[PDB]
Parts: sequence; C-alpha cells; structure tokens
Amino acid sequence: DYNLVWQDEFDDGIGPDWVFETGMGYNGWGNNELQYYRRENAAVENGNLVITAKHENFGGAQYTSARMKTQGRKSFKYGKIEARIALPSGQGLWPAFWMLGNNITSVSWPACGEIDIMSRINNALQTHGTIHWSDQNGDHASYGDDVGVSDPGQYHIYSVEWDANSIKWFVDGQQFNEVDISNGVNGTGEFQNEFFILLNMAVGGDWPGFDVDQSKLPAQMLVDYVRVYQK
Ligand SMILES: [Ca+2]
Ligand SMILES: [Cl-]
Ligand SMILES: [Mg+2]
Repeated sequence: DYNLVWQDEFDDGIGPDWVFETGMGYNGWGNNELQYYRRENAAVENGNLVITAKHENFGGAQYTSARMKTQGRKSFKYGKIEARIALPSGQGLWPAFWMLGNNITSVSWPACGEIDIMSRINNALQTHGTIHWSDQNGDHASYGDDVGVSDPGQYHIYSVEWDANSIKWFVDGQQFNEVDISNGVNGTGEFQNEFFILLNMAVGGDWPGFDVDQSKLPAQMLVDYVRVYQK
C-alpha cells in the first residue's frame, strides 16, 4: 500500500525543500534554451506554485522564468511521484516536472539518470514521459512516449510509479509508458538510486525550437501540489 512520505501543497508559500536555480547554465541548460532563470519568477498564489515565463531582458537573455529542485533537501528511491498541474500554451514554452539522480555531482549527466514525469512543448495537445541514462556501452540513451491531453490548460495529474523493476507513467491515472529496469537491464542500474525532483518552465531550445510567441507571455505554469507516496 502507498503511504504519503512527502508533499508540498503550496498553501501560502514555497516549502523548505526547494532550491532555486538562476541564469542560463552551460549552453542554455544543455539545450540552447533562451531563458534566464530567476528567483523572482516563482511565487505562490491561491494555493498554487506559479512559475511565470516573461518577456524580459536580463543578463543578455530576452526571457526570464524559474527552475526549482529538491537537490540536497529531499530525495527518493522508488515511489509514486506526482503533481497536479495546469499549463499555459504558446510557441516556445517548455514546462517540465522531472527527477535527476543525486549522484549527478559525481557521475554527471546522463549517467546519473533522469526521469521526465511530464514535459510538453509549444501548443502540443499531448505530454511526454521519458528516461535518459548512460547505457552499458557508455552511450547516451533515451526512451519515451506521449499521450494525448485535450486541454493541458486545465489541471491534470502527472505521475510515475517507480519500483525496483519498472517505471510507469500516467496522466490522470491512464498509463502511457513503461520501461523495464529489473536487474539493471540495458545499463539501467542507475535507476536503483535516490533521485531529487525538479520543476521548471524553459523558453525555446532544441526541442521546442527557437520561435517564441511573445504574445503568450507572461505565461503561468500552475502547480497545485507535488506529492510522493512509497510502499
Ligand atoms: Ca495547493
Ligand atoms: Cl515505493
Ligand atoms: Mg481544471
């Protein structure tokens, strides 16, 4: 049986387990992204975390947004990891709810492993669920799928169920992807370690492309809560 082990409900403020990232990382957070992250772009309104992407000139970038992680504060080995999220739509927008291995600090990416619980680009009427890792040959590996979401601007539940043998993805309880990780098959051993959680909204990058509909800015990603259950 799944029992609640951690949550952030965003009742009146951002909880104690989040660290905010700033700037453009290395080569636009490794994806040629166009936003400069700032603390100012994350706030709480009416029981939701609000991450706002803005058309705003700052530090050589023309967009600002927020990126938050639980690294060094909260991490999990296995569980049902989920969030209740409403998404804005617009060419260039790239929201995500995801996880990275704690060992990123020693083995780097993608060897640390990455679980993308939800990602979306532009105005797509679908969302994605993906893993990234370093396979048995030491090569960058990825495995993903997508599911139709009629109105991503409404709230939906995005989750993964992760155990020693598999990762399963769901939107509103509907499974749309599964990966076998049992005994570290296909060099997936890295998914047997602790992972921390991230939330962000990028603007532009390799995946969504470099055209941005600035008439959709400021754009708000609404996160009602993040919850983690374990059995
Ligand atoms: Ca809430
Ligand atoms: Cl569990
Ligand atoms: Mg709704």
